[PDB]
Amino acid sequence: SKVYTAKGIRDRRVRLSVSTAIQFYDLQDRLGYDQPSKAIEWLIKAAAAAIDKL
Amino acid sequence: SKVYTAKGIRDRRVRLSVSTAIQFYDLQDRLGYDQPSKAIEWLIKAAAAAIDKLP
Repeated sequence: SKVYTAKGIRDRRVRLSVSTAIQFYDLQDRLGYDQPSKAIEWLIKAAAAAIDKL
Repeated sequence: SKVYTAKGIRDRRVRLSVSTAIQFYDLQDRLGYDQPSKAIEWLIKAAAAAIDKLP
């Protein structure tokens, strides 16, 4: 249930707010991914331009 | 930890893969947020252009 990160040990489970969970699951359905983790990974990839710009 | 949706009940807890967790927490750290949910909120706004292409 845990993972090493550069800033220390963290939980693999993250708790979404009600409002964010509603939006996230709507997106997971639209993307068609079976595992919610893959929709999170997709978001990280799709946000690359904003992430690059800090 | 349950959320109700038009499609039924879902869990507010999401289990990340090891690799996705490492990437996600690096982003959360770069953003400076202390709640993971706010980083996901940020991502949905930051990915808006791609989401809008989903047919």
